[PDB]
Amino acid sequence: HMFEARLVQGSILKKVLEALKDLINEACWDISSSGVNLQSMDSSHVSLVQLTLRSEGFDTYRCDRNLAMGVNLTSMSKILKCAGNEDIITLRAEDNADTLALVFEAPNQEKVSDYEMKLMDLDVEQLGIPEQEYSCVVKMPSGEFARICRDLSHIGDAVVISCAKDGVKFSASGELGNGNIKLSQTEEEAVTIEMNEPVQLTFALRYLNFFTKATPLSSTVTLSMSADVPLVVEYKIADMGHLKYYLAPK
Amino acid sequence: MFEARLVQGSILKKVLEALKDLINEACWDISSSGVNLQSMDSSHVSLVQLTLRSEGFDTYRCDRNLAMGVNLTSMSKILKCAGNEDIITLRAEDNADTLALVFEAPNQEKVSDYEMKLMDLDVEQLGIPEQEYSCVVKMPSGEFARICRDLSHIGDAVVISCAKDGVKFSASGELGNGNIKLSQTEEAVTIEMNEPVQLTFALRYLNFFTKATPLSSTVTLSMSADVPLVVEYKIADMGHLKYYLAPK
Amino acid sequence: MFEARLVQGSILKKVLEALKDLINEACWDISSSGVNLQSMDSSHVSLVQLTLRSEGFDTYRCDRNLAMGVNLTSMSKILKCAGNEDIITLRAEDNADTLALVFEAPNQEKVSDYEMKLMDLDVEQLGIPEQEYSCVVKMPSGEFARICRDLSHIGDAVVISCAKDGVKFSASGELGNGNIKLSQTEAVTIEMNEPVQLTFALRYLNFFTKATPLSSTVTLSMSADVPLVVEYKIADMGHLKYYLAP
DNA sequence: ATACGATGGG
DNA sequence: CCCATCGTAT
Repeated sequence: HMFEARLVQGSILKKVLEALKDLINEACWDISSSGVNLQSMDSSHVSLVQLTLRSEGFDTYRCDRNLAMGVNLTSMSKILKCAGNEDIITLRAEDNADTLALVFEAPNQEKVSDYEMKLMDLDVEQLGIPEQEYSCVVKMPSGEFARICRDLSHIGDAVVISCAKDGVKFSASGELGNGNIKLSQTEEEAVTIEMNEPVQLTFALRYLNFFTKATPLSSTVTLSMSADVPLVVEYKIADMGHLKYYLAPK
Repeated sequence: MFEARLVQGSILKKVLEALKDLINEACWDISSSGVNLQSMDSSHVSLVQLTLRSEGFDTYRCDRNLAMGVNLTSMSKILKCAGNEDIITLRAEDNADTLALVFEAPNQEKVSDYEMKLMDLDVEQLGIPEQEYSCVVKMPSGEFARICRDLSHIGDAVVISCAKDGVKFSASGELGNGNIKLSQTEEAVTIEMNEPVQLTFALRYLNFFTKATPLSSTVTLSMSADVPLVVEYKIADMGHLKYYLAPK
Repeated sequence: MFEARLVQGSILKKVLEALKDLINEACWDISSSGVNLQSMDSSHVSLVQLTLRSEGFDTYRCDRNLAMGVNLTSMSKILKCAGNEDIITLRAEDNADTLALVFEAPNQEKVSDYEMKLMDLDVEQLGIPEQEYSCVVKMPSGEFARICRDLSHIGDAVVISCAKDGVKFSASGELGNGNIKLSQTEAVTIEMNEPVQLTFALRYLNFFTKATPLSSTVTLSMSADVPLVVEYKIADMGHLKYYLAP
């Protein structure tokens, strides 16, 4: 018995690994019928990323037994750089032994590449992210959000996000002076705030600017905040699932 | 208060890109006629002079003349947080030692506000009189930038020789000797010459000057014996940027 | 004097990009038939052979044969001062040690003139005589460049295996094993008399693929116990061949 | 941290 | 064929 998943849009998988490799190097892929789930904290335990790819998003998905694949994300991103952006990527793992096979098929079907990747024995054991609801939920174009985080990183190392019914404000402050970006509430080009209470948290731009490498996956990003609680930045992945990143304040 | 609104914020970004490599600190001389800036490079080899007329701005209010001392490095960094289509507004209030930059998104949902510490600085030069020059070459700026880049791969100095018909640029080094000869033709070369001239300049400086290239599709070289070269970039309905380089 | 005018100067810029990484010094063999150049890499693993026929030039005059010794690094730097649409003219006078390059702008206002110091260097890489090979693979050059780049991320050597239907490229290292299998098919063409399996160093193949801009195809010719020939044809002038020993 | 060249995309 | 972005090299 074996795991095998075929993905006609191989570029999603290349984008997902770009969005993770800077933050994590090693992660356990939790493969099952429901699909692929991945959850890891950054080397420093400051942030946690959680990937969901549903079975239905794949063109073909067979999972005979659940597996816990430990994968070096650096290696896998390297192996994915040998996939053309228009290739059909297929992942295959046989329930015994320790190797993931990647197969990149050329649309023409004259070139077929076949990589075998050494898995890791990494003993993940990771917590439960429950459903939860937050004081302010900002929804905004991801490129705007990326740009905001890049700009303010030129002023300071920390950004102070302040949210109110009408608008969210991002601020940084350093040797050059102070910056202050104030978004107001407005195929995905407008800002939307759903807020129950107001909130003002401060985060490190270094981490937010890792999160924004997910930007190619999604035209929108969702920020959820509540006091003394990690920020959730979420990128929906087409009709497959999501990528969330949690960052603790201060 | 001083306040100037500029709908084409990308000019101001470009102006600061063209200066920051050459100067780090400069006193903006703000008045009703407009903004003037004039300053030598760190080594006093070259002098740059910026003119932005009041009428080039979309709004310009100058209650009292000021001398704003601004760190160009800091201001360029702050301008990198402006989108190329943003409306930039500069605002400085009598008394305060802080320049406000405000970048407004065309959509008008995102508005950025930066506040920049000013420096205490005085309007560091007067000079650069009106004169008429022996040879005035007018040429596509990208051609001129390319010429200065190419010859910098041969030598450290370029010898510019001008005659009625044409100007010639030459350099010489370890690899050999290069020689670009332009003939008289914002896509063509034009020479207005009263006398001929042959001056030698350092390419290191000319290659700073060419960072102004984005401001203008043409550049004007004015030359006369024993006198600094003027390289001028006219700015889209606002004014100019001139750089003076002494021969050698 | 020697004098050759080339309306498509970008070929000569490309030819020097394709050689400078592999060789730094080479003797240009100028003659009536045209320009020939032949030289081994610094470590004598590989030999490159350039052919530019007299008929490919827009003008070609060679009064007597010369052996111009040229620093390819210097000449590439000088060629970087040529616009991609310029007319390049090479001129050498029999008893001078200087090559003149002249770049004319299509407009003909901008004319650049460079003079380049020649070197006094011998000439013999012994070349390779023409032969017929067991497997000849013909394929898009950018595919071949990509293949060589990809597998260089897995291993340092590639094992090229050819059969009537298809060729396979394989590499193997710390990350694991890769394996690209092309089938005969813009398109891949195999002419094979016998099957062939040789192993080459990717370090070298990846220098060879700097010729890629010269040609939309590349030809690999192989036979046992004999160097691989990778050939790039040059637009109506000739070719660039690189031989790598297994 | 900054400035230039080379590359890929439009 | 030009530009902008990345990567490098100072």
